Amino acid sequence: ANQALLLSYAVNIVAALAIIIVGLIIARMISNAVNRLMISRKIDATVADFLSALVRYGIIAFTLIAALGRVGVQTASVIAVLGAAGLAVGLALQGSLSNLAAGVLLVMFRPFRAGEYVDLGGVAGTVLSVQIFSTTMRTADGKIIVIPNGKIIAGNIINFSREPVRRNEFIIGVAYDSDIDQVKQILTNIIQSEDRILKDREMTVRLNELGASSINFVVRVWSNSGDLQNVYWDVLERIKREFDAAGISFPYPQMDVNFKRV
Amino acid sequence: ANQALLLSYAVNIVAALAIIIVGLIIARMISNAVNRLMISRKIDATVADFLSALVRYGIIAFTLIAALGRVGVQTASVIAVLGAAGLAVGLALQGSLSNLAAGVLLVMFRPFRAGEYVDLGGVAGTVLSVQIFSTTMRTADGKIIVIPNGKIIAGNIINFSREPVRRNEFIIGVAYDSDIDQVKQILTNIIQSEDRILKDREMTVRLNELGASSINFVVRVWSNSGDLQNVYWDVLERIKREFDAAGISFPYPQMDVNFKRV
Amino acid sequence: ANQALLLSYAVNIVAALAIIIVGLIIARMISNAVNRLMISRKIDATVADFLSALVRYGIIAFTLIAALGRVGVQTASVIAVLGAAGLAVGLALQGSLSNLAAGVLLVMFRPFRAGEYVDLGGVAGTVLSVQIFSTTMRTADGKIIVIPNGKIIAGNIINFSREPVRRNEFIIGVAYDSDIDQVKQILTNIIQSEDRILKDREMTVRLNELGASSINFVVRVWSNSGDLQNVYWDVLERIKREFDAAGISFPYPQMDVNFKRV
Amino acid sequence: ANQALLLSYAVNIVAALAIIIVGLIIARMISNAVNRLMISRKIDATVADFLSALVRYGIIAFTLIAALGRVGVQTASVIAVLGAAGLAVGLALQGSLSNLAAGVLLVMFRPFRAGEYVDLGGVAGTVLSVQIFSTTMRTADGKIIVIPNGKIIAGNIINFSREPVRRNEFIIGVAYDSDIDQVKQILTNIIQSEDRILKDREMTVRLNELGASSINFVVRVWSNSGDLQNVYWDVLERIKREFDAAGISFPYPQMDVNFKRV
Amino acid sequence: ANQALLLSYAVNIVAALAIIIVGLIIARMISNAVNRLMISRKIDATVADFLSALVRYGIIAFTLIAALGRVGVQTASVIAVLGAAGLAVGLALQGSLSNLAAGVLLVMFRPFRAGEYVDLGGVAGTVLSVQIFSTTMRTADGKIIVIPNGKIIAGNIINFSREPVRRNEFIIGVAYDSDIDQVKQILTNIIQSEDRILKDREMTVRLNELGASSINFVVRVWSNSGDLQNVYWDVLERIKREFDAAGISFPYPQMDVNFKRV
Amino acid sequence: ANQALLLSYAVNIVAALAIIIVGLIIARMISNAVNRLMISRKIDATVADFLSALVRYGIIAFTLIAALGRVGVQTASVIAVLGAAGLAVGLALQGSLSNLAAGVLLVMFRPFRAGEYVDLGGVAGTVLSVQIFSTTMRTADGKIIVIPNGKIIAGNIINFSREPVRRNEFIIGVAYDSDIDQVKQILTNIIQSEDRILKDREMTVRLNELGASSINFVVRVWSNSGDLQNVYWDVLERIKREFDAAGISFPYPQMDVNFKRV
Amino acid sequence: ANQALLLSYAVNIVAALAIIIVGLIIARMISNAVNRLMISRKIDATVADFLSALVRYGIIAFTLIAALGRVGVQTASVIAVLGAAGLAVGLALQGSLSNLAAGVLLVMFRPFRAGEYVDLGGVAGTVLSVQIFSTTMRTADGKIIVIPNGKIIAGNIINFSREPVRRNEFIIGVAYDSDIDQVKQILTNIIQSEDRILKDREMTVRLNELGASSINFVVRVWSNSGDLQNVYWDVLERIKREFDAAGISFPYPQMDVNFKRV
Repeated sequence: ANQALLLSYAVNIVAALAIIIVGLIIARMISNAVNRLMISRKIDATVADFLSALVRYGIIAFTLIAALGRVGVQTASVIAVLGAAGLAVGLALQGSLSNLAAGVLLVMFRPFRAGEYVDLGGVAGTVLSVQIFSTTMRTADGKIIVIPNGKIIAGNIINFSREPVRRNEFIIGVAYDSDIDQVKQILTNIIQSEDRILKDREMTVRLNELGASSINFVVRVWSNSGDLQNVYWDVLERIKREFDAAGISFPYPQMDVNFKRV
Repeated sequence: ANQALLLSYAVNIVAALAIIIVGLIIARMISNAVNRLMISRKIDATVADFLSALVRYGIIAFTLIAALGRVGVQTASVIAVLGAAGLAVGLALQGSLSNLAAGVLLVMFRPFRAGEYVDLGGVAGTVLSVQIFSTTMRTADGKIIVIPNGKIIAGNIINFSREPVRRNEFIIGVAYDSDIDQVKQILTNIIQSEDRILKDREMTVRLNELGASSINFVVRVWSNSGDLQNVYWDVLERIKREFDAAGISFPYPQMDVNFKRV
Repeated sequence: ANQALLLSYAVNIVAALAIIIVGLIIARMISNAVNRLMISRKIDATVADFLSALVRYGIIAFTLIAALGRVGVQTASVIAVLGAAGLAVGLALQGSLSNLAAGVLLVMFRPFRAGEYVDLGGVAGTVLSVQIFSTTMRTADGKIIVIPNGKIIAGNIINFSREPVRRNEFIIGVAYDSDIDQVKQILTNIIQSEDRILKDREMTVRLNELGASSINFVVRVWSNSGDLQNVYWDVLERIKREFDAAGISFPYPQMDVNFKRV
Repeated sequence: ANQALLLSYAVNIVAALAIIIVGLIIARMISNAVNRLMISRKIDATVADFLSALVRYGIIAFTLIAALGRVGVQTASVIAVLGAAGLAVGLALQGSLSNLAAGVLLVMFRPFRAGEYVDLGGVAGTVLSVQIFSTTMRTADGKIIVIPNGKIIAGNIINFSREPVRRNEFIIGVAYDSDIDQVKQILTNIIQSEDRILKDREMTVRLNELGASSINFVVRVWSNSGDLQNVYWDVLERIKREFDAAGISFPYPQMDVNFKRV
Repeated sequence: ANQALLLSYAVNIVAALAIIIVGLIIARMISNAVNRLMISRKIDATVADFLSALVRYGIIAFTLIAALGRVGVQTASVIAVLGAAGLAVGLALQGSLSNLAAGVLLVMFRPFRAGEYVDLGGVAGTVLSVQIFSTTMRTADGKIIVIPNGKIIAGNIINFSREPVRRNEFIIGVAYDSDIDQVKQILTNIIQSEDRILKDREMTVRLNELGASSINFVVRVWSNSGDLQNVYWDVLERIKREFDAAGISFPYPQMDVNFKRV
Repeated sequence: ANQALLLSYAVNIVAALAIIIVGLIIARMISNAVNRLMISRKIDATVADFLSALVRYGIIAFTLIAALGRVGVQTASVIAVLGAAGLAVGLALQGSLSNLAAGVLLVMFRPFRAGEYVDLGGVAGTVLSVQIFSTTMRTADGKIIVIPNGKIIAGNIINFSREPVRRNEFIIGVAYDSDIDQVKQILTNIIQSEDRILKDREMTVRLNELGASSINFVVRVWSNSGDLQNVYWDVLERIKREFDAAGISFPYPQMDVNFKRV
Repeated sequence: ANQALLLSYAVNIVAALAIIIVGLIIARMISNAVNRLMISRKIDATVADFLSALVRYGIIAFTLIAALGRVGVQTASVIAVLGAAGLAVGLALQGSLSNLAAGVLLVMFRPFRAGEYVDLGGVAGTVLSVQIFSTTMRTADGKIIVIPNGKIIAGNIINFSREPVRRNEFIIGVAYDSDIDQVKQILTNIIQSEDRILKDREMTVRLNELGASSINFVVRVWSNSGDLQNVYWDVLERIKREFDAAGISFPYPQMDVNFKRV
């Protein structure tokens, strides 16, 4: 009998569907325009994508509110349900968002770059790449370590490769009866005859400690980062050979034994 | 007397029940359509299920609000009660949601896969499977370790099997009076005569440390991941045999005893 | 004089009491129906009880709002007071809810079951039962340890009994002058003559380490979980007896003493 | 002149005071009735008191809202001020509420009871009582330790007294030249001649470890909880006496000294 | 021209000032009355002060809302601004509130009192006083330690002075060739001849451990708390003197040296 | 044509600017008056500044709401935007606010003062000043340590300088064959002949431990805080000299060597 | 037919676009004016930028609300969507905001400055610069460490370079038979003959400890920060030379061996 009400309900459903379609199209267009505008301003691609996604989902939320109000759902109900859904999605994506922001910061400020040897909170290796959510490094023995970006930015970043010049330290323990001046001059000759040691830097050769069984000399010399390990090995071998040749003894653990027979 | 009011109450209850039924049916249909649409777009099954569940429960919330408003419950009351119930359910399911998102991320980005040996925050073993809420690994001695996914993604992932080539390290301590060149050449011959050691990689044989009782040589060689342990064992046995044959002594702990009798 | 107002107040109080009674009855009936429906769908009893309790308390909240509005208390006041009470109850029951959800997950996914020996975050023992809020285990020496379920699911679960086959490891230190081939062949004969050692598994007998006073051999063999400890004991005793018979010496801590008398 | 307004203000103040008095009386009566109802249902006294306090304070909040609305204070203002006050009180009482819930759980599920020796997160002692907010234990040396209930339920509970039977473990180190069979048979005779050792339980006597200076035998026997320490002491003394009588030597730390005079 | 509007604005300002004054006076009076009522009910002074401060500030908030509404500021604006200010003050005072509640609990339940020696989470000393926010203790060497109350109640409280009787433990290591019965009887005579040792308590004198160089005897005796240290010192001195007199040797670290000359 | 609307818009903008100016002036005046009132009540300057800033910013918020409502911005929009801005500022200033409150508490209660030597959570030094956000101390070797105030109040405060009298402890290890009475009397004479040791305090000289190589005596004496280190040094030197004079031997690490030649 | 409605919709869209443009322009102008005003008041540039960004985004939010209300979107919907977007952005930028505030505090209060050697929570090095989100330091061996500002301000800051004068400490262990007065006078002569040691500061030379094998003397002297290490090295070398010349012996680890042959 009352055919007007059924027609009104049908036209309301059709209007809601039309609103949904038009709103989705408008959201896509506006989000794409905003993304292109942000990219043209040299803003980072990840940040632009995040902001454009926010814009698109906001416009879609407006469209959903309008359509559901058309089919009789109140604005407060739609807002509450969308808020609950967004809270659930945000709880699911909180860690991913933290890692995403951290990766953006890592790429932007470059505390380390690919190819550099770093120590990221107890693990050390050569950086391979900083991905969207985590950074991959390869250790000296060939292991692959994947570290989330947020964990990296939250802690200390120790970069071994950033400075072109680094320092070697030698701790040489010789017998107490060794001549101090002879040890000093032999070590000084060894480090002066080495061309890869920078002569304009610190060249410390000092007696450092009176140990339990030996007197320890400290040698601190600087070299280019690509020569540090080779310099250490060569200087150590030369120290061994020249101390053996000069009679300077590397002492075994000492022990004064007071003999008492009962 | 006033039979109109009772009939109105009955028809309101019937209308509420009809709204509940129709809303449940519509929620099921729309959730299934959205799930099929997301699956057809190659979106992950778990993500599609989560989003479809959100859509279905949102439509059910709309239906409940409508029906309870029909039976006289105000919209604000329904929103508050549904919010309290959803907050309780979310508190119950927070950890499960975190593990679910972490497992989705693990499957999507594949920091490790089944069959690879990994170290996940202090526990090492072969990955068996990444399940919905946790990952199962079997240790080298046969234990089964179950680790929640969120704990895995929150920490470092060390992958032992990702790189096809890995490095062995040998620390050999010989007596101080040993000839350095003889030790170097014997170790070099041992590592050159081994076919499983990659000759195009690093083949370091250097004197590394002047220890308390011995001078330590470091040997670093690379091999395919499937040959690393066998290479280590064979090279160690050959080092022992050839050092015994050549007279190079592995020294016991040394002690210089200064004898004093009172 | 104005007897109408007092009668109106009395009838409002009576209406509020009737609303309270009817709402309690309806809440009980609907909660029971929902619980039976969820149980008939093979849903877990604990989850069904939790959801039915939520439904019942929501209906009771609706009834309280209606009755208090009848006696003149505003809807916002009732919502705020019920929210404060629910927040207090939720603060009291947060840990219990976490443990309840964790126990449901433990029973559903079964990382361990009753009778299995597990290590749950530093404590090891045989699982007795997973209760509603905590899991009880008995240690090897007879202690009873009660661990909350949330603590269990939040950490690593190491299961000793899940795999039917497990591995034994032997570290045997022999004197440096021992013949490597003789040690290898004696250990190989010992592990081949043992029937409980699985011959289709790994049977590693290798020289593993050049220690301070001894050379260490590693023996890794597999056995059924019920034979692991007995195999370890029998193999160790046989190793001792056969090394004593063959003259292979287990060395005491060594010390090279360089005697110097002043 | 306008005496009507002053009379209206006075009557509003009087009405507010009457509302306050009546609401306090009604809150007390309803809270007491609810408390008696919950007690008659065998519900725990602490839970009943907590819920009755919530009911009473909710009714008092309703009364305050009504009275302050009578004297012209808006409902939103009263709700906001009461919410701020309740938030402050809840911040003050959060830890006490956590301890109260934990104590209720401890009394309800009884992981330990008064008189039992337990280890509660690193501290061990005999439980004296579980109070409303904390549990008191007395250590073996007479100290009194007070532990909050929430800390107890949040961690592992190790109960030493729950099982009627517990296990002793003996690690006996004998000289390498000792006869294995003689040691095994002497230990077996010692543990068989002890009546307090349960013969239907495990009676392990095995060689367990090849130590640096001794070979270690493990003896594991079970006894009633009240006899464990006495059994340990008696068995240890018998082991000492019988090993001395049989010539089995408990070895001092060994040292192979290779004498070299320069 | 329009002098009515200016007069209305002036009278609104005057009305707001009058409301402010009257509300402050009423808040003071009601807060004082509530404080006196709570004190007369034997409620703790600190709790009464806290609750009275809450009441006074709530009444002041009502007065501010009324006055600012008089001068045209909307109720929602006043509520939001007061909420922001209260949130800032609460953030500033959160730790102080926690310490205040903890101090109230400490005074109420008295886990320790002034003059008792306690160990509060790793620091031990004699309690001087429990103040409003922290507790002061003096260590054995005279240091003053101030510990916040919340930190105290959140952790274990070890009370050394609560029990009137405490236990001493002696670990005496004697040579392996010592007669067990003679050692036991000498220690038993020493502890029986001491009057300050409670003879109705445990008087354990047992062989406890077969150490590396000595056999260890455990002596556990009880005494009044004021005699524990003196008993320990006297018993130790008597043990030394009587073991010296009886020939029982306290052994130096032992070493079996196997002499080998190459 | 319609010049009335443009004039209305201009007059609304002018009214908004006038409201902004008048509100800023009123906020400044009222904040200054409140600050002077709080200062005149001897309230701490920092607390008065904080509260006056809150008052001023609240009045400015009221003014902004009024002006933006004048130019057509709704009250809810202004409240939401100001809330977002305040939340951002509060997130930025949370740690600073915590440190500010902690510094106020430190100055008010004075657990330490400038010039006193304290240990603040593992770092020890002389307090220089308590600033607004952090406290500066100078260590014994001249380092400057800056510690945030919140970290200081959250942890234990150990004050070395608060008590005028402190205790020294001496642990003297003598040979086992030393006469106990002679050692006791020599130490007693040393501590009695020292005038800076308080004779009305504890003067403990007891045998404390039977060590591995020596018997340890404990000496505990009290002195004024300014004499503690000098007393320790003088007493130690006197102990050395008098033990050397009396023949009491400070023993070297002992070792019983059981010689066995194979 | 109804061309009025379409024209109205078009004019509403045009009005919304005009509102957007005008609001963006006004936001830029007002934000720039506020930024210039804050800069002219000597306020920090970073704080001014943060506050100006807040002002600009608030005005943009007002403009968006107005325009979307023009095109029919309700104010509550716009507020909710903008709140969700702002919450997401704040979650992304929380750590960056914390680091920004911490860097502002570091620059403002200057606990350390560029060129000073500091220890920031376990890592020590020379400060290079305090950037917007992190601080860069170079270690003594040339490594580069990047530390987030929030981590720096949350922990202790140890400044090695702030004080112009610092203290050296020498622990010299000599043989027990050494003359105490001779050692004291030799050390005193060494430290008096050193010109870089401040004679107006502490010059402690005392016997500090009776060690296991030696008696330890403590020497504490002060010097300018630029001379500390050189003074330490020179004084140590002089101590060695003069003790060798005077016959004072640096003792090897001592051992009293009680010889027993069985």
